Amino acid sequence: ATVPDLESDSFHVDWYSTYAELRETAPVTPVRFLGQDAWLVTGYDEAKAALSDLRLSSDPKKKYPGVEVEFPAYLGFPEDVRNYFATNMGTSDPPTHTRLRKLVSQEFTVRRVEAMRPRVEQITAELLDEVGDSGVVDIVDRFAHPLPIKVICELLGVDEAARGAFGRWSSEILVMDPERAEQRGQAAREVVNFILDLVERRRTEPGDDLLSALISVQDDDDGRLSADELTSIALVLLLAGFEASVSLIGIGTYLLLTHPDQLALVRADPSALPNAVEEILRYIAPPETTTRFAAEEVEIGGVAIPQYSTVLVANGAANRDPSQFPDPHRFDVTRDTRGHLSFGQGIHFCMGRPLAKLEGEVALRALFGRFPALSLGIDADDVVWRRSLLLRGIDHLPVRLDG
Ligand code: HEM
Ligand SMILES: Nc1cc2ccccc2c2ccccc12
Ligand SMILES: Nc1cc2ccccc2c2ccccc12
Repeated sequence: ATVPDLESDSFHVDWYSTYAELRETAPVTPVRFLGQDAWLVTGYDEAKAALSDLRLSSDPKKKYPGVEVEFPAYLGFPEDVRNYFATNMGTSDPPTHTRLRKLVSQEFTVRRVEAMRPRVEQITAELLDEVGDSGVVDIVDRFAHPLPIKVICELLGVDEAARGAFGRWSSEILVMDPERAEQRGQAAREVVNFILDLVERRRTEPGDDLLSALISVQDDDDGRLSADELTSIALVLLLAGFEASVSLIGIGTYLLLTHPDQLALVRADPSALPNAVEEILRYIAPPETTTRFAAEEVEIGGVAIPQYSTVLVANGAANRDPSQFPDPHRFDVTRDTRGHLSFGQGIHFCMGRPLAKLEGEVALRALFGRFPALSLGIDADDVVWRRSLLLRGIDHLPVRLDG
């Protein structure tokens, strides 16, 4: 048959329609992406099973005989910077993942996150106070973008002076263009340098932030975090922790604005926002696809995936599986969102889930409440989507504040 290319517009224009078509052809199909053959999983059952089957590694630095592990996400990154991006929990298999996650979960506690709420509401308040009450504004550059950035930067004790710039660095990191590869390798290097310097400043100037906390964590038999592991933990938390949240807010803002029916519900019932945040994740999952490597020949949904293959688990596609989520195309704030694969599934489940939801709820509530007549300042079908299978989102969302 025809091997679909993941670069084609079909996967970037009304893409939830092509997914559903492939999912109906074969839930597990071979594909071409970035110049490598891979397997795309677009079925719910298949995706869940895949995230649970541990023969599929999340480790890109594992060497095997006569083969080269190349996770698409690392398009362009020189080896030394790849290792810096891949020496944490999200890119490690047990037992290392096990000790890495245990040491971090010790400080990255629900307590710490709950003690943040007040500042999160304060930061949220300050931003909206600076927009005014009239005209059109880019809700991304003015709200959805800085809020998450101020939050995680405060969490990791980022020096606000020598802060910023990475915002441009991560923008470039989130798109995998086979030609801008060098620009992608250069951005990645910059990020790694900011972090290396960040921790050293932290190593020298203690504080009671999560990062200084991680620098002093220790355990009986599990041990403590080494330099490389620590610098990598900090990087992933700061990057995957702010960008993914930005998508939550922007997408979430767009969605309600275009589904007045749902906005009214959220607006009347307060207890409806926690669930509204969940349907947002389900409907347009930021982590469009997740990557695994077949360390052994695996069988997914009757299909035998050859050993040493690159498996791309399309979380976003799995969320729209009709046999698991009835009428997957109706954005419904009342729906049962239980079982969606946006925070992951299995052992690599998102550690930051409670901080993510803390932001989603606090942000959206403040926005729609202080601006009861908030409107989308552009044709809905004109909203530009980010061509990223790595992290989907909106980079410019113009809204009118007063009317
Ligand atoms: C809208 C919010 C977010 C979404 C949708 C999200 C999604 C995910 C996904 C899909 C994974 C699993 C990756 C895989 O299976 O390969 C994951 C892992 C992780 N997330 Fe998030 N995440 C979000 C926010 C955060 C935040 C705010 C932080 C931290 C500040 C964070 C930290 C982590 C960490 C440490 C992991 C790796 C855990 C592991 O692999 O054991 N996430 N997240
Ligand atoms: N929070 C996240 C952490 C990750 C850690 C390792 C690899 C991917 C992700 C990831 C991928 C898409 C969305 C969010 C995340
Ligand atoms: N921790 C992450 C590392 C990455 C490294 C290279 C490319 C993308 C990501 C990425 C993309 C989305 C979320 C997290 C990450």
